[PDB]
Formats: sequence, C-alpha cells, structure tokens
Amino acid sequence: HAPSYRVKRMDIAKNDEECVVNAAAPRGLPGNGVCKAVYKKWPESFKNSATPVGTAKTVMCGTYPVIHAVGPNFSNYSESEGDRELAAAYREVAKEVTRLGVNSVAIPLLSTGVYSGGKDRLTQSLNHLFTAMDSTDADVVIYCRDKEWEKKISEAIQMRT
Ligand SMILES: [Cl-]
Repeated sequence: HAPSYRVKRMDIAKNDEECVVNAAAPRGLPGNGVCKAVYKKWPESFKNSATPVGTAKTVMCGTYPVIHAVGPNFSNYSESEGDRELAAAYREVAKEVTRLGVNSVAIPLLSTGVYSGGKDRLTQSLNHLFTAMDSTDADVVIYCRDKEWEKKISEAIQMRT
C-alpha cells in the first residue's frame, strides 16, 4: 500500500486499472472524444447512465465499473458556477471510487476539450482532481492525449512528493 498518481498519454479505453472514470457527456449520450471511446469499449455501461452536471453515476460493464462523471460545459456555465460543478463532479468520483473499494482508477481531466469553453483548463481541472482523489486510498492513473499536457501533469505530480 503506497497510493500514487501517474499520468499516461494514451486512450483511457485501454487502461490497466480496476475501474474507469468517463468524461461523460450529458444526457447519457455517446458524446465525442473520451466519452465516445468509453462508449465503444463499454457500451453496456451506458444503460441508464445519464446523471446531472456536477455528479457521477457508476454503471457496471460485466463486473468492470464505469464511473460516469459529468463535468460542466464552460460554454454554458459561468466561470464561478462551472468551477463549483467541476469541483463537485470530482468529489462524487472520489466517493464512487471509495464505495467500489477499488485499488486503482483510470481518470481523464474533466471539462477540458469540447467542454472547456475554448480555454486551457489543465491546471484548474487537475487541481480539483487532486483535491478529491487525495481523499482516497486508490492508485490514480490520469490519462491525456496531448504531449505538452502529459509533461505538465507529470510535473504537477512530481511536486507533490
Ligand atoms: Cl489531453
């Protein structure tokens, strides 16, 4: 037992962890990017998966848990309301990870990309991720796709040890 954070630049649908967090689209839809990859790999986990912005809902695919976390779309939310809902989504992820009793979890950065409102939200989203997941016992593996983001996430991980 020595919980860590790691970052990998690859498709989260190929993760090596005991459960996955989906950067879920609202309304339980297949979405794009990460959510679409999750839909292609674990389509059964989208049965009644819809959950409001700021929340998370776990649906099993077989016995593999998919934690659907709906971050805010900053094109629709103000900066202050969106920040609150982004923090809350990660808090509900940490609660689901705890309830599931998993030893590890694969997580993407919520409210980035098409939900970012055209702004770079790495630091904002990653810091809410740390605040929530620091409360758990699980190994956390953060998944990104951009090479400069991998570098920055790795630097943030390094300066917490
Ligand atoms: Cl990325």
